[PDB]
Amino acid sequence: HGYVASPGSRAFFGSSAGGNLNTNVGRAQWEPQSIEAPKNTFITGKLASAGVSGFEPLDEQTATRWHKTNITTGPLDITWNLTAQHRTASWDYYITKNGWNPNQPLDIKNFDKIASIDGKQEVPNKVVKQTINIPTDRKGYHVIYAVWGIGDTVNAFYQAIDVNIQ
Ligand SMILES: [Cu+2]
Repeated sequence: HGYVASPGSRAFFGSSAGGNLNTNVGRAQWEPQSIEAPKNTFITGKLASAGVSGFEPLDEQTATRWHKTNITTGPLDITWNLTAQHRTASWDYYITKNGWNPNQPLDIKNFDKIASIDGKQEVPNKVVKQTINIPTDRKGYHVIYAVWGIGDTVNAFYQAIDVNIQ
């Protein structure tokens, strides 16, 4: 169990630690760390919730629905907080393509992978800090999809992150 705290994930921003910068986020208000589903679950319109019961409100998609963190292209530091550390296989990061439609349901086919970090089947610390590169053809509202792949189960934790690239 874990979430991306910086830039705050859509789920994290639903919690008090995230400033309640997103409202009406279901279970994300209290447990943004709990978005767990089998690896390679990428159901269109169910990316933000990973199809998990109680997280459905996260799946709404419009240009203005969610709070964005202002970022630039180039290097971006990602910080996870893990409420329950687990042996780790992988960390993968995707971002929406230039030209994507922010008023349509999220579809993984409209993202590119932009980073992949081997967890080496080790147990990470409670705070995990990684740097990824944001491609320079992205401007404006984009969604980053951060996926923590568990080493000793068939599951992953899924974190949609709303950013404004300027
Ligand atoms: Cu867990």
